[PDB]
Amino acid sequence: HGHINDIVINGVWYQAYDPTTFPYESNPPIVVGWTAADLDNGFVSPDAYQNPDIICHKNATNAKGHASVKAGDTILFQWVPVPWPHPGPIVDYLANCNGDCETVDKTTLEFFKIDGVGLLSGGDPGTWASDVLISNNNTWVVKIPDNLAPGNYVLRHEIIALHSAGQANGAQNYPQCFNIAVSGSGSLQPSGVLGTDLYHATDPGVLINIYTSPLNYIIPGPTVVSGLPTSVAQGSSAATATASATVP
Ligand SMILES: *[C@@H]1O[C@H](CO)[C@@H](O)[C@H](O)[C@H]1NC(C)=O
Ligand SMILES: *[C@@H]1O[C@H](CO)[C@@H](O)[C@H](O)[C@H]1NC(C)=O
Ligand SMILES: *[C@H]1O[C@H](CO)[C@@H](O)[C@H](O)[C@@H]1O
Ligand SMILES: *[C@H]1O[C@H](CO)[C@@H](O)[C@H](O)[C@@H]1O
Ligand SMILES: *[C@H]1O[C@H](CO)[C@@H](O)[C@H](O)[C@@H]1O
Ligand SMILES: *[C@H]1O[C@H](CO)[C@@H](O)[C@H](O)[C@@H]1O
Ligand SMILES: *[C@H]1O[C@H](CO)[C@@H](O)[C@H](O)[C@@H]1O
Ligand SMILES: *[C@H]1O[C@H](CO)[C@@H](O)[C@H](O)[C@@H]1O
Ligand SMILES: *[C@H]1O[C@H](CO)[C@@H](O)[C@H](O)[C@@H]1O
Ligand SMILES: *[C@H]1O[C@H](CO)[C@@H](O)[C@H](O)[C@@H]1O
Ligand SMILES: *[C@H]1O[C@H](CO)[C@@H](O)[C@H](O)[C@@H]1O
Ligand SMILES: *[C@H]1O[C@H](CO)[C@@H](O)[C@H](O)[C@@H]1O
Ligand SMILES: *[C@H]1O[C@H](CO)[C@@H](O)[C@H](O)[C@@H]1O
Ligand SMILES: *[C@H]1O[C@H](CO)[C@@H](O)[C@H](O)[C@@H]1O
Ligand SMILES: *[C@H]1O[C@H](CO)[C@@H](O)[C@H](O)[C@@H]1O
Ligand SMILES: *[C@H]1O[C@H](CO)[C@@H](O)[C@H](O)[C@@H]1O
Ligand SMILES: *[C@H]1O[C@H](CO)[C@@H](O)[C@H](O)[C@@H]1O
Ligand SMILES: [Cu+2]
Repeated sequence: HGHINDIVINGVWYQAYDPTTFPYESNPPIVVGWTAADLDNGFVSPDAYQNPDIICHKNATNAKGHASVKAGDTILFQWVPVPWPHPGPIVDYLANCNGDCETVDKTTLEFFKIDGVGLLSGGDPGTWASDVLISNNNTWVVKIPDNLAPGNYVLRHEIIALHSAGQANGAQNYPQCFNIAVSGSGSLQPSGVLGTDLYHATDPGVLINIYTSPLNYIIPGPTVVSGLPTSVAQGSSAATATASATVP
């Protein structure tokens, strides 16, 4: 259980959507994170993998502004509370909004995977991407590909928790969506997968007992786009300035 508090893009801090705070406010701010109904810091289960909730979390509605970034920039995700409690993989996707992300229909977004880390070593439980996130003060770093075509994209970051995944419907997915506007020199525009086609309840990395050794792990979802590292070097860094979500 947790949620993202902020993202830091080359040192520039943005307030994320806070489902533990904003729903209680009269007039919550416009932010780069989508509005969602994870007030309990909870998850989407496999029985909702074919439901709109898996796209950007429960009942999600579009963030009403965006963060402008350059292709090649790195984005740090800050999860709270510290520490994240569960073992599992971490993945990141982009989907072109084909227009403003503030008004895109989320059910049309076709996600391509830009990073994904699973089981790093061992078993029962082993060391996972989540352990790296915990070590780095509850952060994960993704790089927007240097050659990504200019456009507006939803960035879908997700931790999957596997401590209860040995049973049907036991995996727990924690997607978090953000609006970005990307500038750059490249033309990369990878083939994506609809959110409700990403995962199935019987996938080998979804229905899995991690309390066994030796252990292997197939990260769910499509391949990381060719030519991208499956992760860039992890490590937390501080923000040096703050910005607000830019409205169209
Ligand atoms: C999501 O929306 C549905 C439809 O209105 C509602 O019944 C449900 O309570 C909402 N979920 C949460 C967690 O608020
Ligand atoms: C670790 O991250 C949490 C959540 O953002 C923050 O409250 C805390 O100050 C961070 N630790 C340091 C040393 O910055
Ligand atoms: C510090 O470094 C991290 C890792 O590159 C960035 O994500 C962050 O925005 C800041 O520049
Ligand atoms: C490009 O590749 C993706 C899978 O990675 C497909 O979902 C898409 O239809 C296209 O063939
Ligand atoms: C996944 O499921 C959704 C319905 O929840 C469809 O809109 C989508 O095309 C895909 O089949
Ligand atoms: C797990 O197995 C089911 C069939 O039992 C498939 O539909 C699913 O795509 C996954 O391969
Ligand atoms: C638990 O399951 C793993 C397979 O993931 C085996 O390698 C191990 O021997 C035990 O049966
Ligand atoms: C889990 O434990 C098994 C015991 O055989 C090891 O082989 C494996 O490398 C992992 O540590
Ligand atoms: C991941 O990589 C495979 C092979 O390059 C593609 O077919 C897929 O569409 C995704 O980019
Ligand atoms: C995947 O495909 C790309 C594009 O051809 C290569 O750059 C990469 O080395 C891998 O074969
Ligand atoms: C992403 O995945 C690849 C292939 O499993 C690793 O080699 C890389 O270090 C990262 O974990
Ligand atoms: C991306 O990050 C993962 C987790 O630290 C590493 O295992 C990988 O080699 C790459 O640096
Ligand atoms: C990651 O951790 C560092 C401290 O090591 C913080 O400065 C940063 O804000 C993030 O929480
Ligand atoms: C604060 O300073 C850092 C390091 O100079 C920058 O990365 C950031 O964009 C802001 O200017
Ligand atoms: C801008 O303000 C944010 C919070 O609004 C900080 O976290 C950041 O360090 C900078 O002072
Ligand atoms: C940019 O705009 C947002 C929304 O009004 C503020 O939360 C932020 O402090 C800055 O003024
Ligand atoms: C939204 O986009 C504007 C540029 O159009 C930036 O100035 C702002 O910091 C935010 O990223
Ligand atoms: Cu939890």
